[PDB]
Amino acid sequence: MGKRLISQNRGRGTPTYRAPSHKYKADLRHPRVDENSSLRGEVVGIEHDPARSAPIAKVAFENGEELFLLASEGIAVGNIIECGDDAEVKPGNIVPIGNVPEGFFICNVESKPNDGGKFVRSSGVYATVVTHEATRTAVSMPSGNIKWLNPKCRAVVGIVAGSGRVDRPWLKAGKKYHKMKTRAAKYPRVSAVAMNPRDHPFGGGAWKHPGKPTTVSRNAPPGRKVGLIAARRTGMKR
RNA sequence: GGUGGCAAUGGCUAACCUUUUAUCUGGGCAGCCGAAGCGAAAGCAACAUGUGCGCAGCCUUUUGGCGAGGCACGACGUAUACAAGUGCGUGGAGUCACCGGGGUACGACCCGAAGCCGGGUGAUCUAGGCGUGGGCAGGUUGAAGCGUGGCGAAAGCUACGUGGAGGACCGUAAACGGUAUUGAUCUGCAAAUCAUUCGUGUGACCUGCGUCUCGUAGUGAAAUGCUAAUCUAACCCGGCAUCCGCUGGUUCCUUCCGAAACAUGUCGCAGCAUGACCUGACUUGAGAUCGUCGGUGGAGUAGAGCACUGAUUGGCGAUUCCGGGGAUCCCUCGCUCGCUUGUCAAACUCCAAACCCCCCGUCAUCCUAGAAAGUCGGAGUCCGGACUGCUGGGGUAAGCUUGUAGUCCGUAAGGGAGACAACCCAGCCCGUGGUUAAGGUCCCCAAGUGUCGACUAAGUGUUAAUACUAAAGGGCGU
RNA sequence: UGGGGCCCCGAAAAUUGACGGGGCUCAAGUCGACCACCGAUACCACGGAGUACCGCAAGGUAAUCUCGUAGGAAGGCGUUGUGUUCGGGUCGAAGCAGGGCUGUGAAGUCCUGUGGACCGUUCACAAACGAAAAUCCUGGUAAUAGUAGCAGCAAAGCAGGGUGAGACUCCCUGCCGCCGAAGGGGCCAGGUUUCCUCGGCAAUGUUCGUCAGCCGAGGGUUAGUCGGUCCUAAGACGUACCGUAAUUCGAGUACGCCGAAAGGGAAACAGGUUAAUAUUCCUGUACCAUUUAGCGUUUAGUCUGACGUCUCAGGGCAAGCCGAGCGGCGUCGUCGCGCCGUCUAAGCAGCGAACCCCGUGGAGAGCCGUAAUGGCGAGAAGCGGGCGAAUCUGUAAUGGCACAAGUCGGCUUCACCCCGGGACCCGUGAAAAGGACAGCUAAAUGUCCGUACCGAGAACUGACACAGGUGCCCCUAGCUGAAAAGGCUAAGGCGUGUCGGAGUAAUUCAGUUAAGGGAAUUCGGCAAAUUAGCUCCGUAACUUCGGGAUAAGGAGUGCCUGCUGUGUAGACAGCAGGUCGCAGUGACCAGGGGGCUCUAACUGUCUAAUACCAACAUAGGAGAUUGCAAACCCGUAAGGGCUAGUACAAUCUCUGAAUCCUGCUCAGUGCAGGUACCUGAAACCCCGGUUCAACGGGAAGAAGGGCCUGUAAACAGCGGGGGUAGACCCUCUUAAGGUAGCGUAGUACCUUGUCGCUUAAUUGGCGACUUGCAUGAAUGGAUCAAUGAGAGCCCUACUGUCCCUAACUGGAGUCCGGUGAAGCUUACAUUCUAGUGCACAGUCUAGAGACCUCUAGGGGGAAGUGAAGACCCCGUGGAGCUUUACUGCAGCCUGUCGUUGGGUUGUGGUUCUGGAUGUACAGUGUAGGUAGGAGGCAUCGAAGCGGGUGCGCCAGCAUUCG
RNA sequence: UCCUUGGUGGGGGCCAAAAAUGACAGAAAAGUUACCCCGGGGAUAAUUGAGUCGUUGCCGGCAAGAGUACAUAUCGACCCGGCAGCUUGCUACCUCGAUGUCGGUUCUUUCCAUCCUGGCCGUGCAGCAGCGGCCAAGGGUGAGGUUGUUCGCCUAUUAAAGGAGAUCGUGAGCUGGGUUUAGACCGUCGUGAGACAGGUCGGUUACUAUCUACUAGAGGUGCCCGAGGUCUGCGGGUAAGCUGCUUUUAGUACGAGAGGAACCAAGCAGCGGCGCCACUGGUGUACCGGUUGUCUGACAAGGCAUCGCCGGGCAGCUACGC
Ligand SMILES: [K+]
Ligand SMILES: [K+]
Ligand SMILES: [K+]
Ligand SMILES: [K+]
Ligand SMILES: [K+]
Ligand SMILES: [Mg+2]
Ligand SMILES: [Mg+2]
Ligand SMILES: [Mg+2]
Ligand SMILES: [Mg+2]
Ligand SMILES: [Mg+2]
Ligand SMILES: [Mg+2]
Ligand SMILES: [Mg+2]
Ligand SMILES: [Mg+2]
Ligand SMILES: [Mg+2]
Ligand SMILES: [Mg+2]
Ligand SMILES: [Mg+2]
Ligand SMILES: [Mg+2]
Ligand SMILES: [Mg+2]
Ligand SMILES: [Mg+2]
Ligand SMILES: [Mg+2]
Ligand SMILES: [Mg+2]
Ligand SMILES: [Mg+2]
Ligand SMILES: [Mg+2]
Ligand SMILES: [Mg+2]
Ligand SMILES: [Mg+2]
Ligand SMILES: [Mg+2]
Ligand SMILES: [Mg+2]
Ligand SMILES: [Mg+2]
Ligand SMILES: [Mg+2]
Ligand SMILES: [Mg+2]
Repeated sequence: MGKRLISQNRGRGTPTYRAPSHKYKADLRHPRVDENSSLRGEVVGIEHDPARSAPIAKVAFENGEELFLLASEGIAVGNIIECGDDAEVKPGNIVPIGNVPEGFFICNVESKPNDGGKFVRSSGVYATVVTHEATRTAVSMPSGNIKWLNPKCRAVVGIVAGSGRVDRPWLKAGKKYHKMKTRAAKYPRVSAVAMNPRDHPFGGGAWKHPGKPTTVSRNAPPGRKVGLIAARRTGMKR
């Protein structure tokens, strides 16, 4: 058994690959709202989220529950966040995407209604509402894909705060090191061609090279799915 | 195999019972082997002796007779199914022991690895992740920002001060690291230390304690590094007395005999099997051939020769033929074929030995105190080496390599060569006396300063074989 | 002239050597012959042993018997026990040491001594039955050897006096030393009695020892306040649930519970006391918590606990320093200096800086602030108030002090306390207990565990009284000085980094110095030397504009006298004059510098114990997958990692900063998509077979494959020969044929390629050329400032690297006292030469030498010692790793069955009503299925007709609306 | 023939024929290891040693001829015969329970096939100087640049700057540049792991001497009236010297000139050897002085910092001196 790969080590769940969950502020999700209900809350603070490197808003709701929300750009302390099917479609409000006009920017979008918000959550990203239909509503993802969602899926109106985070180059291994201390990701990473053959499919050889094509089949088993996985194509576009 | 019991109307019992404490006595016929074979099977199913030779033994007129066992036939059962031949079997000897040998399987004469696998142990070291603490002498540089001021029509450009940034600089024997001396040390202070010299020293920093991640797993800024002095799969115990054709060892005496280092097959080439060769026993019963001489046969090697096959040298004579040289092919001529000359042959032969081989006779030797033959028990051995020949083959040669005959060493003393595995005498029980062998006789050193006839002037030489000994060539040296 | 013998020339090798040596000349050589002798275990003779065969035995025969490895065969000896026979022994068994005799021998027996209770023997039978060997095992014990070590990193002792049997070594005094930002002080983990006292010295202590962490005996640890205990952290554990064949196994969830002697945290101090404990005992003066009783009660949910890195202001203060008084000690050749002390806890009470807040105020052709950033009509300055620190003041003030003084001032202040500001983050820097906000008075209670001592050059760990590590973890006085560097000194700890003496060789470890030369040394400037602090002047190529940079290169520097400036001060900066030395950063400390290349951008990481590199990483660049019930990955499952995450995200790869760029090739392999057609298993279905099945075919046809398309920042590739001043048409092209660049390279075989600079001379370096054996673009190309314990070359400086060594210093060595190992070893051994021999001999052969013992010395030889060669081969020995090797197994893709139901239609017959609808030729009539080969109905029904209801040749059977 | 019996379908068997194992007396079968491990082997290679000598180095015989003529002053074809073992091969006898690699360095020694120095002979030798050969191994044979080199090239001296053997002498002497481990890069090869007889950067050199040998120093015993002194010399050893330059002979002999010697004589030098310390230089931790920092209160006198550092230096030792 030429040793297991880094991906298999991470799947094992060892401490080297686990997130420092105790360092994080909140499991960001929409407040739980019953069918045909609404809740209002006011923003009391804007805090740094170590798990995302983007601000989060602390919201005190009418029901006596205090919750951390994924902050949209422009959300300010003292703002009244409304969440409901009848809520005004305004930045920071959590409304169903069936009530959002075409061309509006949404974020923290539920995969299914009441899911808590799955898509469009990183700093600066946003989704655009494209079409409305009777049972489906379509949005353009930050990836460019068109996603057909239930119109009852809730989303906060606006874009995610923290835009331009990666415009500043790391410039230095130490800065990225400090970012990686709060993440599960292993830093730094050794290239596979630099490893021995017992440690990677690409390892070994008198000189550094994979020895086999780096595009691997989608059928390849664990310990073998390395390099370009099921690549449609390779190279820079001609 | 040796020794016994019983014996075709066979032998022996197993478990078990009888124990009155393992014995023992008496039972115990289940079963096994023998008693019928042949055939895949269905199936079918044989001599209580028909003949001959003949050992022992007995008889005998000493040459014969009878002749168990033995040998050779004949006959029969069955398969080959058609036949014909043949195979196997058939005229009652087995069975159970004791004491041995040997094969096979088991740890299998004893010890000797790396490994493979199971279940467990380990992160007091080290690597990485996390929690919570601690630390970084003293200096240097002087980013943005800010203040005031200069040069400008503006655009803008610019000085100083302030400021205190940076995986910034120097630097500590703080801490961490570990360059070079290839210094000390190298049975050390030390199973990695010491001195000097070095790198980092506000950061991807160093570090305490806590905590987590581990064996086909972990950890790794990746060297197969690290995971408790252990890492290209840790450690403990277990599988395990693993296995090996490979290495080492294997313990008292005498006596008798005494090899093979070879062939064929083998994933065979450091092994094994079968055979040759050694050893033991038995059966059988009259010849055998290591040697000679003569004869009947085989020769195709040596040598020789050119008659075949091919090579090979000139001279001489012809092919009015096939062809090289500058229109009557106007005339010049190489091969080709013969008669003489000169040479050859592993794979040429008109010839043709000496050795040798088969057979017959002969002498010789061995043999009833057991020829030849047969059956069975136990092996070792299949790394060889040498000398003398074979101009052995190959090779420039080789103390090379690979054959062959004889003989040796191996496994061979003693005597002699200076010593000498295998060269000479000699194969050797113990003791004594004698005479020789090889070799030697000036001394070392037993026996010749021996004899005759010559040679050598070079200390040549004083060297059987010899892996241990110099040639071609020359000399009015003698 | 030819043929012969012997000799000569031809004829050169390595330690001194070989006719065996001496030597030998009408021979002691050679040749031809001869004579006598010596000389084996051979041969002969005698005697003896065994063997083979024969013989009833007695014995007979052997010229034709007597070597022997592997090996076969026969007979014996011995050990221990059993059955059995017969014995011996305290008048002395076994065993042991030595000896006599017998036997070929294995062995047996006897004698002497020693020993003190058991031992044999016949015939048989057994076995844990015989040792010289296994780098055999266990024990014991040599040589080495009175040898190495008791030196190197901290060179430490001497005098006098004691104690004692004994004194370098134990005690005291003095002198001389060591550490003095650690070798002192405090304490964690760890140790576990080592602590203290007395008594000892066999061992331990690297010597001694009267000493001791050693030995023996006794003693020693006192808590409401110090810790643990309490809280929670990362993270464990338990129960339950669920999984698992099962569990002591497994993730998650729920509930609990643990997890910090360096995080959070209720509260105590000073002095004294012991031999050893002391915030613990005692004195004095305090404080906290709970329970109870009385006196009163919510403000309730907030705050606190509660937080990063860097930087800075203000205030305080332990330590430190200065002047005066007082009290001691030292010095006293002269002087009047130097040192020590001049004290004082918690608690209690009082004041309160900054920040913040409140009330006034009204500030701009601008004012107010700060070290700095700043602030302001959204209300500055100014003026009042509130809240609120460290610390300070008093009290505790009588305790300790030589009941000696004990009284004052000033300066500074880290490395500690308080307080406030600023900057940075793609990094955001814990939680919970507890506490505060309403408590006051009294009484009672405060259990449990630890507590000695070391905390390391002797108390831990590394086998050690170990130069390592743990821990330099946290602390540290004066001068110099930037300083916690280094040096010299306190306090404190030591002379135990536990052998001494002696002073005399070589050699050696580590240092000092060195004429003249100056890298000639060497692979190479390795090593050493040079420089060195601070101030000022001055500083190049190149550059990413940041730097290079301390570039380079120059000048100054001490002491004394008198001053100037800045500043609140501490101090800092500067000037003038005088002056000494070889030298003023005088010691200590403390860069040598420069030029041209290769390479990697850089800081960083690494082979713990031979590789600190150009390797790894890195930021940057690019590609790939995935919309989250995702991609990727772990698990047998239950369930998980990534993930408290969500495309400017995670994961998977490649390349490796910047700068200029990154060309052509999709034939092969890979990947992706498409699947027209081909291939493609099982099940279902159909056919045949089978009284049933097995079975043989057919149809249908998933994934996969063929096949087509895309894709190179996927793996990869980018070629041969000849006509033309070696370009250009063709080729060979079985995808294409090297673009930009670079080029003899870290790649270039030829090769020390050619030329130029560098040198006297350069297989060198650099530059150019380049026919590139075999360069080339993210298998990244070229290039590059800065950086580098990286690799080469050159210049300068420097030098013992060298010419060529010398002297000197300390430690070893040498010699003496004490202590005291280990490693090689079959034996013998004073060798040397040659030969021989398994061809590399101290031992063999022939010579030559050699009297023995001891000491010192460097290492010629002992093919010296260490290690069953790691190179090579062999083994039907392994291991890891690779793959289009063989064979499998996971994972994954897909068909079928089960889970698995209900409706709607579209596809096959399942099952059958109204008609028997059936008809070459002509029909009166439709075969009314083959037919009793002929024989029934009918006005109570049989037709020629409408689109002709079944149908059909607008005919005619069926009585039908007529 | 198929398990109680009969039958059917389907099986099993007997004899023969076909289908293949070519590694052909028959496994269904790819690599890699320098990260390697274990068992062995001198049964078998790298290295030293032995043998051999094709090859290598050095010669010889006959002399074909060339040499204005003339084989033999000089050169020496064809063929033929050798020596050495210093090149490379061949071989597998020794060694795999290890005989430590290359090159250099240091020190000692040997060979002669002689580079110089000494003596000779020939010449196509006037002299100078050559060319060829003979004897001769006493002495000498050096310094540098490149390269790890050996080898070779080059430089300037030099009388000349010979070659080879000693386990390719010499790692219990040194060094570690090269090769010959583990890391990494480039090129090439391979699908790959990995490889290369390319290149490149980096990469641990163990031991207390038992015996023997040698270098020196002692104690004995032998010899011997007892002792002492002075000698002798069997023997051992030596390189105790070797070699240049200049002057002179002499601008002479010789030679047409140009050029240009030799015997004898002198001095100096290089290297070597032995000794010495008046001189000179070094050292000189005796000693004297100056001075920095600090401590002992100051002065004075002292301690410490490498002898603190700096300057000077007698004796002694020493060479760079004699
Ligand atoms: K890994
Ligand atoms: K990487
Ligand atoms: K013929
Ligand atoms: K204590
Ligand atoms: K780049
Ligand atoms: Mg793999
Ligand atoms: Mg038939
Ligand atoms: Mg400034
Ligand atoms: Mg530094
Ligand atoms: Mg086991
Ligand atoms: Mg055998
Ligand atoms: Mg012949
Ligand atoms: Mg013979
Ligand atoms: Mg043998
Ligand atoms: Mg023999
Ligand atoms: Mg003999
Ligand atoms: Mg034998
Ligand atoms: Mg023994
Ligand atoms: Mg000190
Ligand atoms: Mg002692
Ligand atoms: Mg707890
Ligand atoms: Mg001493
Ligand atoms: Mg680097
Ligand atoms: Mg790299
Ligand atoms: Mg050089
Ligand atoms: Mg490209
Ligand atoms: Mg084999
Ligand atoms: Mg590797
Ligand atoms: Mg091995
Ligand atoms: Mg040596």
